[PDB]
Amino acid sequence: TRAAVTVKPDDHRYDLLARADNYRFVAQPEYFRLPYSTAQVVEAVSEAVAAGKRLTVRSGGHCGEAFVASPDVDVIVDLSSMSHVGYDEERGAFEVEAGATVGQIYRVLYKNYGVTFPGGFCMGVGAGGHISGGGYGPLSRLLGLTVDYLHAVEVVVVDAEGVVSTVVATREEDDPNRDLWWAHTGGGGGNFGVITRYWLRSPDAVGDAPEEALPRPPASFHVARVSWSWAELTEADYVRLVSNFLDWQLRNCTVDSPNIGLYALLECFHRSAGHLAMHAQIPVDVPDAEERMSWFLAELNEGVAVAPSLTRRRLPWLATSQLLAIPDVGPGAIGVRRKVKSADLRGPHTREQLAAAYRHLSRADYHCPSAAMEYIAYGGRVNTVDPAATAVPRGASLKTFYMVAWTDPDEDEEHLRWIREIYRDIHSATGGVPTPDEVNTGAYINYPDIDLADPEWNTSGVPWHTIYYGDNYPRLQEIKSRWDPRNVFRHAFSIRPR
Amino acid sequence: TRAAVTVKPDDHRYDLLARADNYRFVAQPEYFRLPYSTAQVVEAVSEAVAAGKRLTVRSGGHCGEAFVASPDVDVIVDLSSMSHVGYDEERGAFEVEAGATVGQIYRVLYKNYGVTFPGGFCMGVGAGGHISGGGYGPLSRLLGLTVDYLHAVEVVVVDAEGVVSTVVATREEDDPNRDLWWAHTGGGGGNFGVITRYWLRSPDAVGDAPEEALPRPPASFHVARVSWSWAELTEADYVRLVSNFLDWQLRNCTVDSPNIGLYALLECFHRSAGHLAMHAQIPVDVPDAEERMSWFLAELNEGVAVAPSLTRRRLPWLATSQLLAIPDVGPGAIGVRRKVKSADLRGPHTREQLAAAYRHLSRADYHCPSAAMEYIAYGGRVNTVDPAATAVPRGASLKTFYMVAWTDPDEDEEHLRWIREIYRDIHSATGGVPTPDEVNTGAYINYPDIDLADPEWNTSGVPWHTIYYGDNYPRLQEIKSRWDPRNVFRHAFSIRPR
Ligand SMILES: *Cc1cc2c(nc3c(=O)[nH]c(=O)nc-3n2C[C@H](O)[C@H](O)[C@H](O)COP(=O)(O)OP(=O)(O)OC[C@H]2O[C@@H](n3cnc4c(N)ncnc43)[C@H](O)[C@@H]2O)c(*)c1C
Ligand SMILES: *Cc1cc2c(nc3c(=O)[nH]c(=O)nc-3n2C[C@H](O)[C@H](O)[C@H](O)COP(=O)(O)OP(=O)(O)OC[C@H]2O[C@@H](n3cnc4c(N)ncnc43)[C@H](O)[C@@H]2O)c(*)c1C
Repeated sequence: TRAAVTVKPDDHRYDLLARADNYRFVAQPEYFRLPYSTAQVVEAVSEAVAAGKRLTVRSGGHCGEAFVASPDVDVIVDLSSMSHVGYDEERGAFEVEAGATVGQIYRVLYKNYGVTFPGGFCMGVGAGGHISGGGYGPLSRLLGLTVDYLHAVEVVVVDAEGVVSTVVATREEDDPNRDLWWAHTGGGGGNFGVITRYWLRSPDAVGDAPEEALPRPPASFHVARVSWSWAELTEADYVRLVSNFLDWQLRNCTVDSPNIGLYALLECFHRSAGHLAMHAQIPVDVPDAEERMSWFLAELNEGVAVAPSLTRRRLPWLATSQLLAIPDVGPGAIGVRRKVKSADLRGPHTREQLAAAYRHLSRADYHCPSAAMEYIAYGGRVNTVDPAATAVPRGASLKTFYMVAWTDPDEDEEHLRWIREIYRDIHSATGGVPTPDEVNTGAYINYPDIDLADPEWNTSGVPWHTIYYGDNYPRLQEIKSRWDPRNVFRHAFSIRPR
Repeated sequence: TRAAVTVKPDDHRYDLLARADNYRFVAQPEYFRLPYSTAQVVEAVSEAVAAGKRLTVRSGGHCGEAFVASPDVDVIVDLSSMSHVGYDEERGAFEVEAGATVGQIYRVLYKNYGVTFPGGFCMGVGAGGHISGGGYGPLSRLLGLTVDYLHAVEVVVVDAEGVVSTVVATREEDDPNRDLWWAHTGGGGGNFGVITRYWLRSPDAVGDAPEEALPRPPASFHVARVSWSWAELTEADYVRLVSNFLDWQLRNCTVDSPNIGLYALLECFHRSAGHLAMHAQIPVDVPDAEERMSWFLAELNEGVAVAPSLTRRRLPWLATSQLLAIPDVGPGAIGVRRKVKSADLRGPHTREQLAAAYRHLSRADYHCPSAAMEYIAYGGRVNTVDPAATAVPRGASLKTFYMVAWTDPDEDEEHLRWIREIYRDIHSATGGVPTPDEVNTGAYINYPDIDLADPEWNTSGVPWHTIYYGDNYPRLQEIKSRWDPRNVFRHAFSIRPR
């Protein structure tokens, strides 16, 4: 029963609320509204619609682009005081308010019930944007995607006459709003309405105890953390190491691999970081787990002159996950300007692509220790659901991620140049982007990159929405037109009505 | 309420619960109990008391010693599921459950009400251990200590016949249980009973809106982050630089100073880290704030050959707090073995003390980039209260902290040896410890060091409890004897009964 908070520019809170994970994008709304209940979210939306104010929602503030914080946004509804996480006995499902962050969700579900779901590895990421986009992370090979556990979603929606209401859309075959549910299984945030809460549960959960409503993770993991110095690293070294990584991953990316429990992430930093790094984990209860880690690490070095430094240890699951998570505070999180890009794979990068990568990663006229591209193990259980049943593209065996991070606004041009040119040269056979084909599956909507709609950087002729949604876009457009006929919810990459 | 959770070794959660911030201490109780309400805490305690079991409580798990996780502890009550933070209209105060962490508390208080209290800069620290010890942090010069806002505390206590009850003790002069309240304003955790929740408010708050019930921090700060290269450092530069810092701080540590708003921390890492580092901040609204920071930075450099690297920027308060905060995840936070020590000053270290420090900080036969001593600005508003009114020692102008962090158990001996020897040598004129005198004021109970009770390291004849509690120890023993007559709550540094 606390009234919703309104923060105008004369309130000291305004400048803080204007800043989220990417300091490139400082919001300047008329006001921020912090509601405490779904009813208050309806009130906020209804006010903005009545006066034609442009409204966007913020949950965790992790957007890679200015979708929330665009200068033309008049009202930001910030859901960070709606962060409740708990078992909803009536639905047999864990209720997660949109303002809950992934770090907090995991701690609560694990300690109280012993359960988890396969969401990302960054602590401050909001449920609101994360889940609707097709959340994944380190347990996805074993458990699938977050949306594989999406039982129901509560959404504040706006009809053609501007009347604002709340609907609960569920997974059930007879649900008349099942289309709205489907759109939230990969359609991405900022598109259909304000998500106020999600409900999560295994579709085949046994009984009705919470301890059975979501999967139990493996109890403990063998963890390896590895690094290769840049000092003596040569193009030959780099290209063989990455090719060995992709080789091994592509042989081991299905539920049939006895190595499917093994997850690894290869972080190819720019030379100025001093090392390439990898982390890997495998559950203790996999047949011959410790040796499987050894086999994998051996194959990696086979044909590589740089010997990696290597630390190996055993940890409980939640510690493993926290050890690898990205902090939401400290110099890596706060006051940081960023640019991210994304491209997903179902076959290897060629020798030529990797040498192109090398040129930019080894470039000595550039200095940015945070500049990197990453190769992220994927597949497994992600790829054995019926793909039609959710909106997220499936078929990638492996994900790639590029990022640069800096603090000085004066260096914007060089960091943006660096990342744009590396991504372009890697995809220079396919118009500078990962056009869905035999090798590329496209890109991930939770790492949006407006350069994909920029004819200077995308010369492929393939539109941004095909890269992010494949064949699912026309269905998303139909649902959008049904549920947001006035196009209240929009941004540079929002689903365009027909 | 959901029934309290019981976790025995057959549950996958047990190995996770056994580990907290310091991996040197792995607990092995009969069970962990995770209660959800005061009544469930009473029940947990009443069980343990009945059968004579040794019980300890964990909130955030940041204890620097094995007070919670001793091998002889039979039951650990983990309060991490009691983390509510909210305004309590009936008391006109903010209610904070013991298991709320400080990072969380700040975010809730600030975004919802625009207020804060001066607690520490580490994200995962639990209210439960933190407040009762006299928590401080970067705003303490301006706002005082956390315990300067302690309106009331709810504690589960055990009488002489072993009957368990709950009491609320308040700061009001006529409160029959004001002694219990006073004990929680510096007496420290694990002593008097199980703290279930705290209430916070300014003693002179206007009216009863929550926006007035705690102080508003400054809206924004100028921040300076400085580093000096170890490759360029000599002994004489080190001695002069630290001397410059101490002199400036000791001229500027009272509320009378026009620089009182400037807070700075100097981290003197071991050579293997590659640099000394300092962060400083001053509110933007202080008269001539930007210039005051320049004046300060110039004084540090006078007579010092090494030029430091420096970045300066302006940030909102919560952002500057988060920029400097220590993460609760990532490699620095998880799976780490640690040893900490503490020494507080009201006068400067001598030149010989500083060359003794240089000797251990440049020692090339040691390697640990996490090893450091720190000098932490303090005083101001902390020292303008009636000191009798709380249990915390007051009088320090400046705090110092020593830490070594590592991961391999094989290295324990050399890290423990390094921190013990540096601290002993720095304090060799006073038997290896900061005996309260004209320069030392003692040490902080929230960085406990069992070496102060070890006659091999403490040769001063001054007992651990004098060093941590000043002259307040016998009054605390009297309160202990009244409120925990059976000595149910104890650990190596617990208040001993009269
Ligand atoms: C910053 C960051 C992002 C990460 C990280 N690691 C990830 C991982 O391991 N797996 C992943 O699957 N994704 C990872 N990501 C990407 C994040 O998933 C995306 O950045 C999410 O979109 C972020 O969600 P959120 O934090 O809520 O970001 P916002 O900026 O608030 O909103 C994003 C987008 O979605 C809309 N939106 C937010 N909230 C709602 C609600 N309630 N209803 C409708 N729409 C909403 C916004 O308007 C905006 O358009 C690791 C790191 C460090
Ligand atoms: C790890 C860490 C500690 C820090 C950090 N920064 C601090 C700062 O900026 N200012 C400070 O003033 N203190 C800082 N500290 C030190 C912490 O204040 C102490 O380490 C606290 O004691 C931590 O409290 P908590 O996280 O709750 O630790 P526990 O290990 O659970 O318990 C400590 C101690 O207290 C007893 N206790 C806990 N909970 C209760 C309740 N509810 N009732 C009674 N007694 C309780 C325990 O049994 C144990 O004896 C920065 C960092 C990174």
